[PDB]
Amino acid sequence: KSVLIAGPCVIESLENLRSIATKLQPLANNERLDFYFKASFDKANRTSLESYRGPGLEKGLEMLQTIKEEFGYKILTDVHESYQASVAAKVADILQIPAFLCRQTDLIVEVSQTNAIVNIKKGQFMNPKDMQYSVLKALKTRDKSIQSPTYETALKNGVWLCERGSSFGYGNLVVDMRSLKIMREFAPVIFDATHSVQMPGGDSSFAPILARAAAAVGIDGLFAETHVDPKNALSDGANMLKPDELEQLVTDMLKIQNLF
Amino acid sequence: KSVLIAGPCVIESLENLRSIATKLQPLANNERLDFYFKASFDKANRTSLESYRGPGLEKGLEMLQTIKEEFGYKILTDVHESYQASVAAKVADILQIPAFLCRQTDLIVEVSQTNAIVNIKKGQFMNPKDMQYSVLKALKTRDKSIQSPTYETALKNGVWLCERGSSFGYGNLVVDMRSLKIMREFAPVIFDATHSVQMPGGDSSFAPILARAAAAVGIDGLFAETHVDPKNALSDGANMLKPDELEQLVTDMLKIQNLF
Repeated sequence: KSVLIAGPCVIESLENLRSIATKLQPLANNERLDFYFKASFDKANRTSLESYRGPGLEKGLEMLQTIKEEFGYKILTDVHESYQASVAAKVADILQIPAFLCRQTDLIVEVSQTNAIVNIKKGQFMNPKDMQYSVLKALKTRDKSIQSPTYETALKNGVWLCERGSSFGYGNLVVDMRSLKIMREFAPVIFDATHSVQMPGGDSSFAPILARAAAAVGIDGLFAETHVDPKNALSDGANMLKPDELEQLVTDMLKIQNLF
Repeated sequence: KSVLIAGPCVIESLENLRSIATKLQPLANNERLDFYFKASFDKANRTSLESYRGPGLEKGLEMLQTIKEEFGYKILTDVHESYQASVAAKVADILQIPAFLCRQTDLIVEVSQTNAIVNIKKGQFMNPKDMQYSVLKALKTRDKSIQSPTYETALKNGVWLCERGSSFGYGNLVVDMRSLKIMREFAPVIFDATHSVQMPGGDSSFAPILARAAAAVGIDGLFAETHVDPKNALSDGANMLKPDELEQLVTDMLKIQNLF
């Protein structure tokens, strides 16, 4: 199975979560996919003090648990701070470490101490080669005998890497497709199609093109933020896909992967 | 008065702290400087699980306080979590936000609620124009009537920006000297001479030259990691200046600043 992680940027309300969960039911039911439903309980990095932050740890977790029970979905959420991981892991099947915390050893350790799959997002500032050290920190936490991070050992112990592009001047990200190959020597690689676009004069219309490229290089899965009505989303409305758009991207991924 | 922040990367021992504090005394007594002694109580992005981490918040702050009492030095320390801000500001005159956390709202808020000067390091992934939003979060916490960050308002309310370079391909930082000018419209600017040098060849030799360039452009201060014996430093050794090397550098920057 190829992994598909999909859902809204942030938890906006239980009824929006149900609405997107419903629209994702077809992808969730697809035999070729290992599906996880995603939603952040807090947006720590917003541009303004007034910006919507999410329901927070306790309330957001209750809502995601509701989705898990009503739709039967496995759950992914991100953690930003100490003492969140153990609480979140009771609900979340995957715990994601955000790109800017990708070298934060205490957080890597804390998450790897839970039963969750660890998804480590590559910082836009990182050499892909250097992500091996983040993987090894997680692997040593689960199995102290491990000395070298490799794909099979990382797969076995539930430690994955996620590509979201690299800084390219100011306010531009580029996806170095070579990074998918380099990183996959260390761990299963998920491609983040929605946060890897940013261009001066950002534009989600590139997300499908990058996803197709990525699938052709070789990836273990796809991460894409999706929302039933992006123009009325509370965060990242410009980059998020509608469910129909996501379905096209996934269809193309599967057709490419079925060649190789 | 130009600001000088200097000290070891991490607190190694009380004896090491006193040794470096002693050696910095000529600089601390320089009439032309507003001097702050720096040391980190934890290193969170260390490459290895076994790598030295520091004494931790409680013991770290005790040690910094001993230096303040024994040498009469103002103190800078970095915080990584919101709960640290309150207690650290009882000892530290400046609280620095790490570069990788420069967009973290809750952290910026909690630090700005203290009486400390706030020094916000610019992430190597940021457009310098976008640092105005971090400054504004800090300023609105100190004075809700502020709508836009400017140098004078930031100076008045103890909010500064710190340049540490920008990512330039893999494993390389470049200092865009234009960023010093751009950021100084929003807040006073400190140049970090020692964290902004990295070069993909296999270095501290460039710290002096970048510091002179920054002084010529126009800065409010210098930040530099310094250690009595770099090759025996717990972190890292290759980056830090010896006290004598720092003294020559500060001498050149003051000479340059006196021209303009």
